[PDB]
Amino acid sequence: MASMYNSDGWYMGEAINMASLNTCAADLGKWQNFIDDYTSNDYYKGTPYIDWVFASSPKGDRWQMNEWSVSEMLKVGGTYEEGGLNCMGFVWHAIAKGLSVESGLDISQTGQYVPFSSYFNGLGLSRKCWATPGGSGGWTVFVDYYNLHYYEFPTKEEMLSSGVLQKGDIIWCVDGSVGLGMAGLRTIADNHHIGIYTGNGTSDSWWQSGPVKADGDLVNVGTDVCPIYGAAAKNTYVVLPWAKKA
Repeated sequence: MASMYNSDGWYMGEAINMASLNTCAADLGKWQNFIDDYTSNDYYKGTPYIDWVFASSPKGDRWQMNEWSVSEMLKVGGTYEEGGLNCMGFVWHAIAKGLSVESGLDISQTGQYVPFSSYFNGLGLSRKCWATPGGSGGWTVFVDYYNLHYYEFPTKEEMLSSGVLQKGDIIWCVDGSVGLGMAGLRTIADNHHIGIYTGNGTSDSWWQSGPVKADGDLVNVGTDVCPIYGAAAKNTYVVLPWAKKA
């Protein structure tokens, strides 16, 4: 069976709850309902995928188009009409927005409880993402800080046959040009890719901004539900479960 690393630690929902100082419940069912609703409406779908790591402005919240960030957004294909997203920026926004819907708090507050990049805060925009009290940030820092439960899979087939995945889990595709599994994710790389699982436990389905057609294809890109395709040609997988499974 699949061995869970950091087995005595915390699930993603629990970690977010802690980061929020118990202001956000991060309930699995509500997150799943949010995913169903916001994959179907016109808030995210259709937002251009753009090659700026800090892009986090979906069609429904085109916020970076109305601050100094607009210049960087425009260079890489962001638009005033539909905004623009990159992969981590999308997952950050989706989680933050879900927490805002659940709690009634403004997304500007809930985004502070969700990891993104350790350099997003230093960029100097109006919104901030999670950081440690010491000022570090990003996904592997979050995993280590909260001792997050995680799984590693060398193949997509192993992941999808493991019985571990639930809708709402976070999946990282780890660029096989820099490493395998979690160790690979700790290494700076061109093409690690993140998304939110939307399948039934065995189906190949996730919600992401990035490749929608094939592993390694960065021409055919968008913000949508699609199979789990990496930005890299070769991938292994890290799963950060949202909550304990049924």
